[PDB]
Amino acid sequence: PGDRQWYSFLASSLVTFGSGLVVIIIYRIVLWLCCDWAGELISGQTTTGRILVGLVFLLSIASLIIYFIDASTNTSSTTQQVDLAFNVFFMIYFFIRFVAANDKLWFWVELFSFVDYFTIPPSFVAIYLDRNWLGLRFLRALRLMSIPDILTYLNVL
Repeated sequence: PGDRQWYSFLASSLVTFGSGLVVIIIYRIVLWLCCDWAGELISGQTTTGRILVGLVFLLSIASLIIYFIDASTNTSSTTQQVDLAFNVFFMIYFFIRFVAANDKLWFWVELFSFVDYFTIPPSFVAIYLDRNWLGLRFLRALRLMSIPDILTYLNVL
């Protein structure tokens, strides 16, 4: 079956998504069957939100660039540690938006949730297993969708 080649890396992402689905199902059951400052942190033109979104966007650019470099040179490293630090920042930001989620019914299933699901656990598995699996880090390029809003936050267009 070749589970180590492809299934091993995607297994972490699948298990994380399944755990999120279990959590959301438990939350729905509790809400139905059973008995912010962070919101300001991801605001728009505000300085804190502007800085946070710009940092996330530039880190996404750097992650895409290093992924392209790895793909070009494809047949530990300093770029691996840089990617690990950027993923740590990304997961901290993900938890920050988690504690600011107005409704968890659509937070765990949101597009950026899928992006981090297919980005970070694959990075963990690649680091632990010491393999050149690219994973789905290219999905970080989806974060480039924040380009116009940042400009709208910088008031250039």
